[PDB]
Amino acid sequence: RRQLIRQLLERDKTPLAILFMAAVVGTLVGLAAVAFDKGVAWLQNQRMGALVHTADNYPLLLTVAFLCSAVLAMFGYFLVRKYAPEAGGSGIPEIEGALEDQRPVRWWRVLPVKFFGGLGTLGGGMVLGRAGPTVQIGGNIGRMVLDIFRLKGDEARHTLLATGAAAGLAAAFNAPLAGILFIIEEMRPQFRYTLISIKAVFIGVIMSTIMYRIFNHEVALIDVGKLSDAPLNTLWLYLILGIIFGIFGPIFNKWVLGMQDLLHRVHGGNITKWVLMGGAIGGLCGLLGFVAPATSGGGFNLIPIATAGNFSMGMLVFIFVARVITTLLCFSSGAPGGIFAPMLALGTVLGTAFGMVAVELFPQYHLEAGTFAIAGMGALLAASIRAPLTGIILVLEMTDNYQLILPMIITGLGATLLAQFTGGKPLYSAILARTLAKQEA
Amino acid sequence: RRRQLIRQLLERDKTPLAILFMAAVVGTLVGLAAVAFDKGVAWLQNQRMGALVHTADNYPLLLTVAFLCSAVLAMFGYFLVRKYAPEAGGSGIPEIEGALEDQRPVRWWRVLPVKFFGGLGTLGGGMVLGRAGPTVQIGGNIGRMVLDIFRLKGDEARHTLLATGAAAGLAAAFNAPLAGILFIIEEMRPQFRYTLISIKAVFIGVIMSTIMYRIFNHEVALIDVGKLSDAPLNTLWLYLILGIIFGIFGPIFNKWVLGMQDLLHRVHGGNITKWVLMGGAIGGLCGLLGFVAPATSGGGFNLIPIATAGNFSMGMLVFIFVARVITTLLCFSSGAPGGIFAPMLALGTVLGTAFGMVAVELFPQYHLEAGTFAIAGMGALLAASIRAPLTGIILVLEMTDNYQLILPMIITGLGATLLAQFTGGKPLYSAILARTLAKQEAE
Repeated sequence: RRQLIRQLLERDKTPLAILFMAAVVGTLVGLAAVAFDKGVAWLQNQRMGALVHTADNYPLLLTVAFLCSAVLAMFGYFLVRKYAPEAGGSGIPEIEGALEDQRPVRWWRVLPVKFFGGLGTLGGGMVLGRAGPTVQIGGNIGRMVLDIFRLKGDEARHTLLATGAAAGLAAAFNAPLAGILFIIEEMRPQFRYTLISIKAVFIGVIMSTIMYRIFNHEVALIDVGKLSDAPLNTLWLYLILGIIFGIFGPIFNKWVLGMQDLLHRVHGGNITKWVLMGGAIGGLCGLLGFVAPATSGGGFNLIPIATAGNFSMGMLVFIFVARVITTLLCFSSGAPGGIFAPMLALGTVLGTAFGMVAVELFPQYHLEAGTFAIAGMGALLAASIRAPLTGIILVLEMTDNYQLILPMIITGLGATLLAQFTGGKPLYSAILARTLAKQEA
Repeated sequence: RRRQLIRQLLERDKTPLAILFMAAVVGTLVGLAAVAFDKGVAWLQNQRMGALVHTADNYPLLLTVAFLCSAVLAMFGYFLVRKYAPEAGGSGIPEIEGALEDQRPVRWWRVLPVKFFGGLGTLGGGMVLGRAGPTVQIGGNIGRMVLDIFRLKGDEARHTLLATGAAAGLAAAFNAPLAGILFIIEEMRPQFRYTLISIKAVFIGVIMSTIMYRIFNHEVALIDVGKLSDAPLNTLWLYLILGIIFGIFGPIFNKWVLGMQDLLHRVHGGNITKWVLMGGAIGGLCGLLGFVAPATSGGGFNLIPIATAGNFSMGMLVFIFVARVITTLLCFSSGAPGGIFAPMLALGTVLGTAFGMVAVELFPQYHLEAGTFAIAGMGALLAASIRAPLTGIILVLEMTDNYQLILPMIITGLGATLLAQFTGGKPLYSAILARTLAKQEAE
């Protein structure tokens, strides 16, 4: 107790040095994150202008689509396998690991690999997100300044690694809060005390978000408008939807885990069968990117279209299954780049579908499907990644429909609740586990 | 410890269904409780106005029943606290914070009636005090009481239902779900060691609470501020400045509240009757101020939209800030039942507004609205005096829906905590918990 009294009186006194260096990490991650994003766009762009150069010979343009992305794919699968293997998949598990002191931050290897590796997979139009990549990049960015400036101490190593990861999700979504909240909900050591200064992570998130804004202002990644409010007599439908995400989450989770296994057979561990296989996936993604663009790429493009109910019911069901397919294929392949963001599209689509049904079952509720799209947008995040506070807050920061907070929070819990009750797990904790298991075996 | 972690990682987020269900119960009661507390406080402030109209001609008589009404209810509240539950004086947040450290008892049989009826006295009197503390402590004990009744066992359950209590507690106070949840996991939970507090469960509690408040309070916001103008990048540096301003003020304010506790203690020395009398004097001053200068008394939620909208002269903004600082200290440092959290929103708004004023005239190249600076400054005393910036930013966001100001709100907030740290200041709740924990041994 007299310990506590002495501790209370000492609370929130983050070492100025830790604070100042947070500012620099955030800034470096911001620029980096910005740089990564523009990079991706540019290459998605060239692949479009090359389909223009050959826009008459249909079997040929199908080819240059495939190849342009297939090649770009390969450069990434290669860049990871050869120089930094810890930069396959998301990279959140990896940095999550790092915060436990159970995996290594080889920044001199991963910064170039993840950044350029990510440039190829994403820029090739593969179904993966910049989040994991930017969270990882940001962690290593923060690690690198720790090293360079030779900051000593557990607190400095934990905090600077943390602000980098928050700054990087911030910068990838224009979600300063979601960034901060991710580190406190999910990313930090879940099972024991740690000295991570919240105020220092904040300071990093700002500089990160600010960089993003210098280069990306007057446009937002998702615009959805202002949707209707949600009647209290309407809320129970949001508990049902959360239950549907809650049973699905774990199933989807298994599938990403198992497809990891099954795709690993195709190459056995071999860098050449891998990159070859990788390029076939990546070439299929640049192919899909032309014949049916909603089945491929990041998926952000169809969130707004879906929310405004501008899809038929079939089109929705198509998009949902077509994207369950190409999400597992892309992420369980090993390719650098996350599953977080492509879940946003997955959830939005599922929700909208559920919205469509409500609208005709209950004309008395004066429903808009787009409200269920918004409740569902971070619902997969809640059921599979099991960070619903960060999901909810992210979607909020991304869609500005704050009057939907009750529906979103209800579907949120409805997902985490039923995900737990059907014995699913935190996917990023299942993956870090899967990786510490092969490490001591 | 690699092997332990692989085990732990795979067992993560598996909250006992008992705790989950009980969180829902705690939620629901905390909600009804807070709704009641709010409807109660309103009804009294009201009859008190019905009183003044009953005598709207004889000004000296009207200035009198203004005083006595608030004086009587003040006393009744001070009295309930000294006599039956002394740990229901002040905010209630340091206490429930203490409870999470297992260093202060949750005497729910005593505090539930004392805080609820004593707060109803002081708030209903029109004293300058928050509902936040009160409903946070009320909710904590509601939490404890369902723990006792259902005889749940295990640390998880205790801390959890305690945490869920205070979180659903704050959420119902403000219609602010995210802000409640966040307050638990930023400021409320134990700061220097690990704990097992299901976030999932606090979430379930918070939902139920917020839903209950929505049953009885739909369609009318605590604060309507409408949509304001955006902030240009080249304007952000002006928020960092305002942050710094709060950051030096934060700790200064803190000292006054603590010192004023000491100064006010000498007026009674501990004596229940001197104390109660002093409360009735204070209370009456407030109910008088409520008639003659309403912006200097009461909770302040009213003058928030006005300030943001630019309808106050700088003269008024200065008058309000000084006089409200003054009566905020008088009321909270006196140890009546009731918080300092909510009236720190008003103090901030005004201060922010004031800065927006001077900002607007100094920089017409910016096309400023003084109201963006008010909204920046709302969560700012929360950041500089309480050092819970992430809660204040999110709280205000929930309360004002101006998301396009997230960057300046954040920036002003960090500014506040940074300068509050640097200028040698401490979190107000923690420094009150410690003051009380230290006095526990001193004698």
